[PDB]
Amino acid sequence: KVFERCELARTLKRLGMDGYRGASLANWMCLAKWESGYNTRATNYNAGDRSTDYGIFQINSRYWCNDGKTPGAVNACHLSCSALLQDNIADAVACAKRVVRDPQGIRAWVAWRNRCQNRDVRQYVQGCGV
Repeated sequence: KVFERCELARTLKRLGMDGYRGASLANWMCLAKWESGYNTRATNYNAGDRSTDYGIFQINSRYWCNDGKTPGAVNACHLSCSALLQDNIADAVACAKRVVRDPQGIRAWVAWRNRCQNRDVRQYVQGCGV
């Protein structure tokens, strides 16, 4: 499913993301934007290390979810990576909450550092009513 901006904003707020671990809703919006363009079925195979990024938040199969084909992987979120491709983003959100809880916080996603950190992220939530 390809989410419309404000639709995603409101949906994330309902799931308890605004301020989750100190990270504002606008930051979560910036991240989803650059990772998949609000696409729940987005996948990126990483040839260099045989891992795959799944879903709206592009969660990696080496540490967070299990797809069965990634060498020496962990399943920290305790979910099949298939769960991260559903139109309903409740599982992905739950796995995203687990990812930020780690030592780097939201900095865990390199895309965040490149396109969101130290920038004006207001534009991602303006007029959405959140």
